[PDB]
Amino acid sequence: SMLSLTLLGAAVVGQECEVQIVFKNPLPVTLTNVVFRLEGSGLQRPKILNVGDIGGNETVTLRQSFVPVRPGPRQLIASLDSPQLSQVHGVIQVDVA
Amino acid sequence: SMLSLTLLGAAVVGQECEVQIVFKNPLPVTLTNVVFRLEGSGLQRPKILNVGDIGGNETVTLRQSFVPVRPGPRQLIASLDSPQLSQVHGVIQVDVA
Amino acid sequence: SMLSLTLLGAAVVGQECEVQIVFKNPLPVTLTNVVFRLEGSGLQRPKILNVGDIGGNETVTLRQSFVPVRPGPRQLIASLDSPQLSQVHGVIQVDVA
Amino acid sequence: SMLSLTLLGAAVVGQECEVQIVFKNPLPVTLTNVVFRLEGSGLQRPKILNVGDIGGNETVTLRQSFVPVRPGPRQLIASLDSPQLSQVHGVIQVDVA
Amino acid sequence: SMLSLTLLGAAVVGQECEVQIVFKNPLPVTLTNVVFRLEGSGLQRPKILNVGDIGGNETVTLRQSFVPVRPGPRQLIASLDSPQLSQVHGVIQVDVA
Amino acid sequence: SMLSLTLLGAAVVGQECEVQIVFKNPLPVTLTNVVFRLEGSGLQRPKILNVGDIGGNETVTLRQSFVPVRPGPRQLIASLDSPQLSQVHGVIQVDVA
Amino acid sequence: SMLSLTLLGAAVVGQECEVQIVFKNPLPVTLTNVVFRLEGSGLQRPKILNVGDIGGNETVTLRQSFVPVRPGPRQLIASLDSPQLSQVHGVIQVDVA
Amino acid sequence: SMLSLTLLGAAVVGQECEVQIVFKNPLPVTLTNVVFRLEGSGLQRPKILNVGDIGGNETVTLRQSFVPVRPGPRQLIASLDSPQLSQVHGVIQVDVA
Amino acid sequence: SMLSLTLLGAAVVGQECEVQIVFKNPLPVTLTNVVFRLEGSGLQRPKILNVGDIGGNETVTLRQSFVPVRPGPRQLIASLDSPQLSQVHGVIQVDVA
Amino acid sequence: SMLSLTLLGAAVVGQECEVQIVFKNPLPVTLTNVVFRLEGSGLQRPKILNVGDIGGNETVTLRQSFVPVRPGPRQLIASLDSPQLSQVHGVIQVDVA
Amino acid sequence: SMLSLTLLGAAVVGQECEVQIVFKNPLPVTLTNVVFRLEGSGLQRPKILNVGDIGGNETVTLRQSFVPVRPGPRQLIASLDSPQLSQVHGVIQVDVA
Amino acid sequence: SMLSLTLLGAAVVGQECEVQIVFKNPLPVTLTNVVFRLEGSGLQRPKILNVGDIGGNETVTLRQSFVPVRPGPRQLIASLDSPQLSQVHGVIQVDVA
Amino acid sequence: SMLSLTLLGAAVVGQECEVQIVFKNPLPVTLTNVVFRLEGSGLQRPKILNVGDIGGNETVTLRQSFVPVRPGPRQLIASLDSPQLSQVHGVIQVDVA
Amino acid sequence: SMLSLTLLGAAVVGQECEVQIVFKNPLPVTLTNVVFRLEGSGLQRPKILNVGDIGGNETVTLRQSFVPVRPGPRQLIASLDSPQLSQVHGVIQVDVA
Amino acid sequence: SMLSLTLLGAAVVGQECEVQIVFKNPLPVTLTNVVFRLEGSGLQRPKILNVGDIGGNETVTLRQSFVPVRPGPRQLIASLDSPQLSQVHGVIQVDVA
Amino acid sequence: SMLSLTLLGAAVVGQECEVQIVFKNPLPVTLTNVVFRLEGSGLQRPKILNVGDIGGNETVTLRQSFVPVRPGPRQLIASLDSPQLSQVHGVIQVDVA
Amino acid sequence: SMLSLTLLGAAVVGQECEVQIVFKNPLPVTLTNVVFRLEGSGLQRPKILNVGDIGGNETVTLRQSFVPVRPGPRQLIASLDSPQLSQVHGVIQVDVA
Amino acid sequence: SMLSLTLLGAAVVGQECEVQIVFKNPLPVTLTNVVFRLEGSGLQRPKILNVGDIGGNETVTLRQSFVPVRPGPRQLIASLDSPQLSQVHGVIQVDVA
Amino acid sequence: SMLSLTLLGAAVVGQECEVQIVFKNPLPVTLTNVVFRLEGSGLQRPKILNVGDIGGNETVTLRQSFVPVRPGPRQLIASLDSPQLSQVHGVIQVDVA
Amino acid sequence: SMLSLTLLGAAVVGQECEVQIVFKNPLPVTLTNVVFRLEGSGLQRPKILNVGDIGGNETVTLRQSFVPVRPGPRQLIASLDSPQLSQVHGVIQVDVA
Amino acid sequence: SMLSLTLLGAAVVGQECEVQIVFKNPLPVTLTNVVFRLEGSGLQRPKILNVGDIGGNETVTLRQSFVPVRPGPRQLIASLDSPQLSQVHGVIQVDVA
Repeated sequence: SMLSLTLLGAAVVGQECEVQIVFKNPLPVTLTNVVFRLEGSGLQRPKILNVGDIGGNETVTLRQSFVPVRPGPRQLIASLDSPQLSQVHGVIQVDVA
Repeated sequence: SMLSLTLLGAAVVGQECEVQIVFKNPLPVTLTNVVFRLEGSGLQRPKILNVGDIGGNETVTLRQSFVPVRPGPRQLIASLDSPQLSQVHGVIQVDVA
Repeated sequence: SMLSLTLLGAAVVGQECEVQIVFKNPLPVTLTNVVFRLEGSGLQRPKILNVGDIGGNETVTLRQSFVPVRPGPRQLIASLDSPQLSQVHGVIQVDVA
Repeated sequence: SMLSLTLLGAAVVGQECEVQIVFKNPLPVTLTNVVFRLEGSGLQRPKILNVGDIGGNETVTLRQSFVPVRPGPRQLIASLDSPQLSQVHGVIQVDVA
Repeated sequence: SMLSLTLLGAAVVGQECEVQIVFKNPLPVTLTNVVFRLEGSGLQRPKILNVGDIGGNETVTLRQSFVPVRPGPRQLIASLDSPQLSQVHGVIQVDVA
Repeated sequence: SMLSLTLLGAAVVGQECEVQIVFKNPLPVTLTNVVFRLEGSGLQRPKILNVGDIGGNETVTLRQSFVPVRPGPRQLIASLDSPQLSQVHGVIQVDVA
Repeated sequence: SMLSLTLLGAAVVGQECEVQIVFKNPLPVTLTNVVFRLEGSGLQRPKILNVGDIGGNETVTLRQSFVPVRPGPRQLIASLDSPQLSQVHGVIQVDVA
Repeated sequence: SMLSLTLLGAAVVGQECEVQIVFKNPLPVTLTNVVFRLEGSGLQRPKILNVGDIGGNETVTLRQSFVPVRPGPRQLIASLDSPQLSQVHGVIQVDVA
Repeated sequence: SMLSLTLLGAAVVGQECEVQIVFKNPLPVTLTNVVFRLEGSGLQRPKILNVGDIGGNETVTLRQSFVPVRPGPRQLIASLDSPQLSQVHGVIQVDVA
Repeated sequence: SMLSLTLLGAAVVGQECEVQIVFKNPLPVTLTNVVFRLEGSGLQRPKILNVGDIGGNETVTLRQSFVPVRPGPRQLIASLDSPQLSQVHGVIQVDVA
Repeated sequence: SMLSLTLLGAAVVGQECEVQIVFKNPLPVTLTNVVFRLEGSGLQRPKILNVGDIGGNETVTLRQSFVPVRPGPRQLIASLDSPQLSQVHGVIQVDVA
Repeated sequence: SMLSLTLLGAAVVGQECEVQIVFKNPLPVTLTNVVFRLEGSGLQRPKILNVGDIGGNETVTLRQSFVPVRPGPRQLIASLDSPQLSQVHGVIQVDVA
Repeated sequence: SMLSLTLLGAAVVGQECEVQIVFKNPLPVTLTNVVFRLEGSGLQRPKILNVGDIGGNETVTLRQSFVPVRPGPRQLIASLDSPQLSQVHGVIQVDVA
Repeated sequence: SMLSLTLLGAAVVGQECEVQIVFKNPLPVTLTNVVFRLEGSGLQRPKILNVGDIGGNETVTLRQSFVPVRPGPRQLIASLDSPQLSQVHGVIQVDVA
Repeated sequence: SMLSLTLLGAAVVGQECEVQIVFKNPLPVTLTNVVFRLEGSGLQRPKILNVGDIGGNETVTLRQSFVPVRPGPRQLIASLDSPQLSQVHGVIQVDVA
Repeated sequence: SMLSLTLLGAAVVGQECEVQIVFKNPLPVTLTNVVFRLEGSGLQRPKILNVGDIGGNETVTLRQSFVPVRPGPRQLIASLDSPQLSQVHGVIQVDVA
Repeated sequence: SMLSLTLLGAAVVGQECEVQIVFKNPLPVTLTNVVFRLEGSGLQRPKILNVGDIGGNETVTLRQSFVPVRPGPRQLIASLDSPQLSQVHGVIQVDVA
Repeated sequence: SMLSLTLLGAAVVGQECEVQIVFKNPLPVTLTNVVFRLEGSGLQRPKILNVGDIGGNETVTLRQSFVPVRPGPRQLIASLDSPQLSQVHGVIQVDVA
Repeated sequence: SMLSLTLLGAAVVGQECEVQIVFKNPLPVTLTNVVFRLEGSGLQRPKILNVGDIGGNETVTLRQSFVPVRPGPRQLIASLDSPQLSQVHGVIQVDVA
Repeated sequence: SMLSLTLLGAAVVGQECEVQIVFKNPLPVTLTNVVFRLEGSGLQRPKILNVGDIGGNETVTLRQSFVPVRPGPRQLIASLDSPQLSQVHGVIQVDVA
Repeated sequence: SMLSLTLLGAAVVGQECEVQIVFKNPLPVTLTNVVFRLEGSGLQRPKILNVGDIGGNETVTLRQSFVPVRPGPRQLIASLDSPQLSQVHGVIQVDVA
């Protein structure tokens, strides 16, 4: 799906930093039991966050703060888990009289 | 995978309607515990159907009737769930003497 | 993901044969509870192998021997299962001061 | 039309084999008196099967088993006969108030 | 062949409507025993019309009225049947002295 | 299918002329009850010829003489009729052990 | 507009010949006072024919016979005159509730 | 020429509606005796409006209200008639000392 | 049609100037009642000239002198009016024996 | 240069025929001593015609009648001779204050 | 030239097999002394066949049976020899009055 | 090789006609025993002409007259035979000190 | 050939002006009897200048002054006449030992 | 026009050498008073040769021997002069009945 | 076919030189009676060499020494003659069981 | 060949770091005496590692830890040495009966 | 370099087979100590052959027979080893006076 | 690698000449035991030169004089040998904190 | 800038030769203190020539003779020096009232 | 470099006018001794202006007023002179730890 | 010209570093009075180095060490000054006999 991450400030060892996650539900159905995770070497001990069911076609944002511990090019990895994302889907528009 | 849906009649509020689902197993292995679901706003309370294991390379069809309840452009969403669809696969043709 | 298979010898009914599986972890995070499976008609009763967690960005190889039982064009199918492969991921490089 | 054939197992002289035929009615009208035939050198004495009228836009599948008699590259030919397939058709979508 | 259909008015449930069919004989030979059919869900009980042999290269038009019975996106299907349309043809221009 | 016609001499009013028809069976199955017809304005009163069943993949040739009756650019039309040409076919190569 | 002409036989000095004119009204409005003309050197003294108003989107055909008087490459010119063809038009589809 | 139409509100049976016509004189000369017409099935009994001569290169706008009478996809057709539009023109820029 | 204009000298306020008009009849029929007009701001009070019927495929030239009255970039507009230019035409080459 | 020829009627052995020659002076200078020639096998004994000096940028037309003497595909060749056509020219626009 | 070969059955060691050769004379002249040869390793001891002169533009077919002696991918080579095939040719269409 | 033919006059039944053959030796070696042949239906009984050895890179021309006997589109075929044209050649430029 | 003209100052009515002509002999042979001419409306009464034979591959320049007499966009035309420019040439590089 | 030159031997100082000139008349008319010239530095004092009128569409060849006098890359220039080559031509195919 | 030549040393008048010829049999059949020839102006009096039959698909090499006699750009021409090279061939891969 | 390197952690002066090397044998033959080397400025004193013969088509991985000594953009260079990598190879698939 | 392999017969278990190796020295220098090797699974125990120094630009061929031992798709690998193939080369053509 | 050669003067038999060799080390590692060789027919008896280890990324130049002995197009070949050039390398940029 | 050089004769050791230099001032300003130099190995001891200031947009030619002293491919280098050529320029056309 | 000029008002003879010059230093080094010049025919007697050293990457603007003296299309030329603009430069980004 | 710079080690504040400059003379003439300069912010106080005249076509290398004083992305700029680089050049290859 289309998950994006943006830093909302500079990243400096010690200084607090903030990232925003933006996810748009690609499906016209509700995504249930949505768990977001965030990790990265020298950045953030694995964080896990509960997200409210995401209605079909809906975008959600979340903000997460972290304090970098080690300097240099480092990765921040966000993930999203829900049962509806392991299913194969098919969609048809029905134009009802 | 390649799941398709086709209406087998007109969609009118009240009048019964019928959709056919066609799924071709992309894998040369059996898909087990196959559950099909069907939903859509103003169309069909979430329907869930058991499907027999789908042998490798095999296509299955199913027909499902519904009565539209609310008019206008509406979505019908079919889904397919099986453990084998969350696995990463690799295939090589072996030409045996 | 990028899973590949290579035969390390000729395939003849009776004669033992060997295939190598090479998988590169696409994610910068650890893949846990990794199970590899191997099957194919006339080739190999379903084999299941435990793999050690795969660190982020890491490649693993495995060798598996089998004795073809039936001749002709036949498929060997390798699969890989891990919870981290059913999650949607997003990655940003953070350049830390 | 779009008729497809898939083998549902290996082809070996003697051993039984199975093919699946998948046909999607291209027309929004019913195909009547549908006869399917199957043949091939060294494969299958000409088999002829009755198929139920195929409603407009509908897909049908059929499974047919055969025992190869002679080895090597061989053809399996499926055919479909119905009066509606020798007619020239024209279709317009009418959007009715 | 090139069969076309055009509505000669608006389509409203109840109100009479009219469609014109235009067919150009692609062959330089006469099409005999030409039967035109017209159908569509919620539009027109299957209508069947006799057409006079169509000389080579000749276009014919026909007008057919119908009363839509059910609203929404609906199909009107015209067909044309003649023995000469199931034959394979080859044409050469001979420049005679 | 691929039917071709070639003149085997000049076309002059009065003078006898000869055309050759070459047809290659596109299907790997036998074409039965094959009737060839030949016509053209100012060229040849409708000629009809019986052809022997055409085995799969087989080419046949036939020669037909005519005496042009009227000068100018004129058409010669050859046709081929057989029940197997109104059927929809599907072919798969089976590689048998 | 799209006016077409087709010969419905060979053209020989003396022998009668026939041409068909096919015109499709490009406008969704009625073409009134429609006059068709036909001429050509060595073919047809200027012929003028009255045509019934052509409803919007409607195709009309007409057949006209002539006797060529002089041989060689010659032109047949058909024309169509109506006041509505000298007007500049603009069309918008209005989708009415 | 470039005539355009725009709806200045929604189209509902009964409710009044308004369309604007915009025409830009393509010619550097005056268009005289300019008559605009407006029609459409289920929309507007043929309306005819006098327009003041349109100076060369000049754009004019006009607003026309109508009450849709019948629902569904319907056409509104605007036309423009003037003697200068049936003439063939040629333009050269002369750069005068 | 293809009307062209060329200046046959320099354009200076006061000094006489000359333009040539070249028109090639696109139609294989005669253009009757041909009126040519010439105008332009600061160039030429509207001039109107009678032209002899233009036979099919024929080119005509005319020369017209004018005295520019006002300086700067100015337009000269030539027009051509004939009833045959408001008709829709169709042409077929007939090759007569 | 751009010399063109058009037949102003049909070409028949015996019958008189007419061709028009159209030449546009490509040079902004006068072409002097202009001789036009016309010839063709079975068409026209070499005809030679004097043409008046052709002012710069000027088009001239001429009509020439001939009686074909021998039938079939034949060439008509027009030529134009003037001293100014064997000179190499260069042109620059000077924009004078 | 365009020589083609087609198998008219399966190729099995021992079992008889049949190939058809189709050759279309590219030249509008007669090919004389035409010898066809057929060979292939493990297929057919060199066979040589006399063919009747091939008139210009004419296609000939021939059928030749062989019994494969040795298995595997094998070549069948057909050749055609005639003096007219070692000559360099040039062709012009002459349109005779 | 590059053999060309040109008619040096019109082709009329009875009237004498003339064709020129132009052949450029593609090889830097001498072509010996060069025989030219000319034929065509309704044109020229097979003519055979001796040509002098053609030095490497050399062009030769020949003129041949014939009297067409039968009218219409007809072929003239020129051929060239020499032993050096059935050989496979290879050329390298050697730059000698 | 490649003749160019350049103004070596501004062009103002009255004020003297200067143009340079540059011509490069395209031929490897001498151009004899070379006459250059210069003209233009409102610029320069026809000037004629003798030029010395131009050796093969040689460029010559000439300067010519004129006084514009009339303002506005005006043409200056340079020409070059020599017998060698009306000849058709062919050039081959010979590499001599 | 298309004039070509070919050396018919090696070029060595002292040794005699031979060049062939091939010219194809591009015009369907006769080229009269045809003079060919040949020159080149260190190759051939200007040679001038009379050629017989070249009928329309006709190719001529000529052979000319020379003795190179000075070594190195040198040019041989052939030219062709005739009055018909300084004329502007136009050609139309007339298809005569 | 693909014949190549390579010099195996420098080419100097007097000094011996060596060329290698490499030919790959394009046909899967044997080339018999293979004669190779070598010639070139100022290089090698015509040399003729017998070559052993060339089995199908086989490459042969040959070395030939010569003493250049005359300096400058010179050609060496190798040729290959065999009856099998004047035959037209057709090849099909037969996959034998 | 295709050698790749991946860091399995962040690179910080002092902190230990780990790189993985992945090499796929491109050859279907065994690579013997395989030595891997690793170096880089400010990264790793030249490390040399013995690798077991690499069977044909086989991939090997190795992990190597290092402690960066100096900061900034730095190179890590892996190399692979074996005698089989300095040989030129050619491979053909033989399909054996 | 460009090493090629060709089978000179069919490959059958037991039956002797023959392959030809063709190598063209890409370098203008001599390749010394040239060793060719041949191997393949189920085909040929590693064969090693001495080759004579290969002069610059020279092609060599070698024939090697083997008896396949095991059936199916199998590889034959040829290699070539020489010190000059591990060197980096640069070549410039010097044109010496 | 990128080795280049440039002549630093003209090449004449007898006269001394000079070439410069420029080699840029493609690797970020040191090339050891670097031997440069120079040869060419008629140019330079094989010269061999010791070069100092080439640090990573470093370019070296060398000048070598020779006296051409034999005239004509001749090759100068430079080579470079070092153990590091027969190794397969992989490079990753590590950005160290 | 655009400086060109052309030889005005053959280059032979001893024999005098002549080159022409053509330079077009790219700038609309005067180039002052213009020095031209000419040199080349075995051609011309460095020659230096004074050139008169080159007005804006002006082309100059110069002829320089030299006697080649040494044979073979040799360079002639012309240069041009002026202070205005080391300046960076910008040009705008101002259209003044 | 990138020097631009813009008029900051209309250009009229007599009326004062103003141009702005904008130059961006392309080099990361200081441009010293920078002299700007401005000239144009009928515009501005050569103006010369001192500019302060231009630091690396820096843009400077200057405004210069002039009074056009003569009308028509005229050039304004700005130039820039500095020693650093006649030097050849090379730039590498060094990323320093 | 083509000047390049390469670092021959890592860049760290304090630590010594080394850059190599490589310049290839683009001109076939000698570059005299060649001065190289090197500078960069936080890298190297302006260094100036004398270089020996660079013969035509010759490459020179130079090594220069510096100690970075300030960290971060910084520029090193090399320049080259010589009078011959401000001259406009033209080169022609003369092939001398």
